[PDB]
Amino acid sequence: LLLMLVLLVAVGQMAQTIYIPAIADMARDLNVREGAVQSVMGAYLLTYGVSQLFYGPISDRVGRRPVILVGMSIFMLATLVAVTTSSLTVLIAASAMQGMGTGVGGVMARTLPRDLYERTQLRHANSLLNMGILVSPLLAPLIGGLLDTMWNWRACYLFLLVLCAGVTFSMARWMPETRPVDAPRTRLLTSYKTLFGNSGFNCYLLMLIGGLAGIAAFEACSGVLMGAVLGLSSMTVSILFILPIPAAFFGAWFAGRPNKRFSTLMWQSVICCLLAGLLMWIPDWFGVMNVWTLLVPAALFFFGAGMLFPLATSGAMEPFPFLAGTAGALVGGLQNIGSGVLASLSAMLPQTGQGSLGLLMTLMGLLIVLCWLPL
Amino acid sequence: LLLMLVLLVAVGQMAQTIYIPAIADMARDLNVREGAVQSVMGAYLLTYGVSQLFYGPISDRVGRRPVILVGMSIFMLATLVAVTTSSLTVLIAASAMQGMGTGVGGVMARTLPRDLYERTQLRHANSLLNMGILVSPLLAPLIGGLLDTMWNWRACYLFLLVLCAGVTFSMARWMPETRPVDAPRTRLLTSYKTLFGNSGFNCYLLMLIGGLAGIAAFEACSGVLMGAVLGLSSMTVSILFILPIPAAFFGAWFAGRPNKRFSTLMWQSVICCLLAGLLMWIPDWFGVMNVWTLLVPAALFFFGAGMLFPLATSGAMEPFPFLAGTAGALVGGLQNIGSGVLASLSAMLPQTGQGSLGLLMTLMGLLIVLCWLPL
Repeated sequence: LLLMLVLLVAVGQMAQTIYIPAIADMARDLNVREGAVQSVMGAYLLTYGVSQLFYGPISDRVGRRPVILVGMSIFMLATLVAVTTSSLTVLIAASAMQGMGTGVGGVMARTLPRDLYERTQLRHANSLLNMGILVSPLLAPLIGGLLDTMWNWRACYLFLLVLCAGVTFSMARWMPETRPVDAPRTRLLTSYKTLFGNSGFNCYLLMLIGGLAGIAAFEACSGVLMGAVLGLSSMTVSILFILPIPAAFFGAWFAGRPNKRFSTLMWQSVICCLLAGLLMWIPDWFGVMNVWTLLVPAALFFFGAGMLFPLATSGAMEPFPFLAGTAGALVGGLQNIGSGVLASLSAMLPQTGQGSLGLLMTLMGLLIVLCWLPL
Repeated sequence: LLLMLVLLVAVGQMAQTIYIPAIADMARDLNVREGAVQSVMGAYLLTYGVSQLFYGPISDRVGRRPVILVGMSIFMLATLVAVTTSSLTVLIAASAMQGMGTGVGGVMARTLPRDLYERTQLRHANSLLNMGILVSPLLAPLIGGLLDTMWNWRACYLFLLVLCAGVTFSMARWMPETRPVDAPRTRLLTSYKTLFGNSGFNCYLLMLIGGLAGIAAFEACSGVLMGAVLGLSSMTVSILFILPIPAAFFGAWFAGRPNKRFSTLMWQSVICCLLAGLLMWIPDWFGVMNVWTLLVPAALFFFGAGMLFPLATSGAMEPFPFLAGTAGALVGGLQNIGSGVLASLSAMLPQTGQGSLGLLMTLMGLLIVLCWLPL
């Protein structure tokens, strides 16, 4: 149980965050410099999005040990060889994705430990702390430990994942079955005046992570792509994953609080303040910090109050397709944003994107704080 | 009555459409080449917008002969002198605006003749034919007649307007009073679920003329700014003003028809087809043609069914502030569109704007054709 999680998730984050610098490294050493890394962040949500959603139906059947760990891992063997020459050739693509793939395993991780929540007063921090912690240190002395962690990433991912496998010895029981007859799709046909209500919260996370996809591009962009800083980009990002998570515990209760939006609101705005605040460090590095913060408590109140109602099918739809969808939108904009960002400097343009989402959450924040009705 | 209109409106369109080429001429001979002419179109809606709206309250008091004709005309004396050196210096600005100012007089023109409508089966073509016709020919042999119509425009505007004055001998009677205590401002607070209804039509003309502001930029842009073609841009645009107007008579009844949107829908889309259709002429020249078409029947069903309900204050708000407002939005985009259109060629970018409004009206078209409820 518990330990099976710690192992599979360990490799999950190891490959995940480590691919952040790894991307930075090889991606800034390939064909499409820095436009691609922004796109890589888009890939982050590509994985998680289709995961929680479609992998949801996949979660209800079988396939954990086989497809999930055994599958993605063997593909990782193809990893360094093909990912050198083909590193450039969309193999920087395959690599990045698979890292977050183990992260998908992490998704299921939050699920079962939630059962453990039913045992007492636990809320979410527990499982997330498990992952978060392993991420921060292991990752830092990983690349930061001895430069290009080629066979090291090979070890971390393979070794930790197969460690899980070797001690997991389980397919996936205690849950339903059939993905082919599970995939959902519906609409606001039933969600009519719910527009006032549901669309209030819709606009919330929808716009939130969407513009945040663009902001993700920014924050994770800054660096000297290989370097200790990028290896430690994996580190720093994770260090902050940890602080905001217990903060997210009380933060879920805060989600109630002036709609956690008050949080997101002021935060993204402050991100911009730091964007033009002090000497290098704090600015965008804090940017990534905040982004993840928002993500967690948001997905917290959303997880429960969303997925348990008939808005289970409609719920999968709201946080997953809606949010992840917005992310995809901004990502596409990025594709042509670079190709059209030719305005050499480019101030107010990308800044309009970043700042937009910040202040966008501002207006949405208070505006939603006002409405309140039961059923 | 009738003749007073024909005179004041005559000068109205003379200065109006003639400023279209005149702009093209001097504007393409000034500081901000061609970005400014696009902006000039934005000025078109600046005038008409604030006119129908705020000039509405102005219409209810007094000021026709004094402020309206006497005022704007004397300002026109300042016209060629200051508008040469200062032509460049925002005097190309003052000139263009004042032309459409006499056009404001035209606004009041559609009003009274509507009373004449109450007399039988008339709908709108009548007054609009008056203006439209005078525009097309007078304008063509105006600039096209003997090149730079300096003192000619002086004559046309001054002479025709003062002709009106000399035979108008009326201030403005048969209507209410007080602008200072007339200016309206309110919101969708009352217009709640009206969102389904009102916002259906809202999106209609809102987006319609907004993107059309950008499209206006395109269509009226093409030319060799002085030239017979531009003088005849005034001509051509007006020639087509005439055809679509009686077409707008039956077109109002068509406004009903699959919501006149079916019209706007297919049309703007076809505008794009011609954009990449045949040899020079037909393309964007047809572009302007269609734009005005849409404008008239739209403002027709809107005029009646809009301005006569409590949505008189709310009505002024919908077609006037809402539509005109959208126009302003696109115009601003234009300001920085040029400054950022530095992508030397610039295909899909401005084309995305043009094409967007076309297809935008497509979706809105059919989508609205479906709803139907009384009260």
